[PDB]
Amino acid sequence: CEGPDACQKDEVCVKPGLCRCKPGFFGAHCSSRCPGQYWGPDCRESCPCHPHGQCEPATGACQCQADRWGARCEFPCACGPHGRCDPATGVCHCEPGWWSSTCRRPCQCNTAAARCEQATGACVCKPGWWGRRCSFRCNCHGSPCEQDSGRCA
Repeated sequence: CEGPDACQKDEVCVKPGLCRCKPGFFGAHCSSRCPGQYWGPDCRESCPCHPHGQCEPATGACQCQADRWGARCEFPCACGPHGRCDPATGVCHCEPGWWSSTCRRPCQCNTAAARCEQATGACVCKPGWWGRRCSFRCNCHGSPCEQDSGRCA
């Protein structure tokens, strides 16, 4: 891909005797960034998820805006501040201490809870604690135990 078919900087060898602008770029001096609807060398391939998103210039990986999700980043997210949106499904992932599908309700647990269950606010205990709100320590020489009974593991 060299010699008279050589490939000066800011381009890439697409085919062994050819060159095109490096991915994400185009123009007389391979200097302009592709518009969001394109990606790849010389804007030769389509970005499905524009607008409200762009594709990675080289690989084509969809990249939604933060509040967006879907196969085209077409849908907006419902997540509250304490919920990180999932660009594939719209699911809100709650930071520990939050629940509801929007991650807008705070857990009603003691400090030994690792988090709580998104649908119900049910406390999930750090290993070594039990109780409705993970109030109790296990009587199990450090092993974890069953949440309702304290029966060892």
